[PDB]
Order: sequence, then C-alpha cells, then structure tokens
Amino acid sequence: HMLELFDVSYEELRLGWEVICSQGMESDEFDGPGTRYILGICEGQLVCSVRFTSLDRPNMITHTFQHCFSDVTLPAYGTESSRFFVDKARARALLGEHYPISQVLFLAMVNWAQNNAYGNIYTIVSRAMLKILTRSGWQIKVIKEAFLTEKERIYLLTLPAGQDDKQQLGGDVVSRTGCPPVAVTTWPLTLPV
Repeated sequence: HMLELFDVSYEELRLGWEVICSQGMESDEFDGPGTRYILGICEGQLVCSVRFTSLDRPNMITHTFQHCFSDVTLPAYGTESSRFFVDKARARALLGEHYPISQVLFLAMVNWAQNNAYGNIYTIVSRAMLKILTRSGWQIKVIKEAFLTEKERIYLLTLPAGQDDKQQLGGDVVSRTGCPPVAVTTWPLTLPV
C-alpha cells in the first residue's frame, strides 16, 4: 500500500490512467492550459485531488462569484485552489479507515505551493469545508463570508503556505499516520499506507 500526491498540468492531461480520469471532476470553464492539478493516487486509483488556477487567469473568485467578492483586493500574483476532491469511500478501502487523506491533501497543497512560489493560497469554500479547514489546525484566514443563497454561506480564504504551516500539517500527518518524518517534507509526496 502506498499513496502518491503530485501535480500535472492540464497540458499534460495506461489502463490505470483512464481509471483515474474516469474518477475525476468533469471539467468546467476553468479547465484549460495554465490550470494545474494535484492528484492523490493509491494502487492505480484516484483517491483525492484539487485544482489550481492562477489569480490573473479567469477563475471562480473573479468570475463565478464575482458579485460576492468584488470588494476584495486580489494580488496580481497568486493561485486559487478549487474542486477540492476527496473520495472518502475509496480512501477507506485503499488506505484503511481513519486515514487522514484530508490532512494529507492539505499538506500536499502547502508543499506544492512552496515548490511553485506561492506563500499562500486563495480559495472559496462551503461552510462545511470551512469547518474542516478550521479543525485541521491549518491557520487559514477568512477574507470574507458571503451568502450564496439565503442560508448558503461560502467563504473566501487565504491558506498559509509558509514553513510553519508545512511543519504544522506535516507533524500532524506524522503522529497521525506514524509515517517516516522526512516523507512529509517533500514534493512530490509519497506516503506509506
């Protein structure tokens, strides 16, 4: 058993490779050149993933939810993660139950961010996702709470990707999975499940 987290550009996107794709999020307006993805693969299958888009290219903050956050100043340089995906049922079956695939992808996100020159990451999450990010210990920053609907609250967040954040999620995954300490410091990531 082994867990691989690494990134691929849209530009890069045999049997197992289509199994992965057959398990991926069906595209949208923001899936094109420039867009990168982090894929979590265990025994030839997609267990989790997340998408990264440049802040200056069209994205969910600048377009989809324009009316919601047009009052927030956005840096010229940056990345927005989205389509945070985790298949809990498949992770359990491959990485055993109680495995923190969620905390791992967060770690993969910080590590990928450092490897690509991003101090932090901008994202739009749902109330629930916010609850999880909060519980993860990751020192996220709500830039603005907005109302999608009458009761639907969504948030614009900055996810810290400094060394402290990396070590913090790393140490978390360690004492949690008991995996080798150096295994959470690299990019790409590779975890013994």
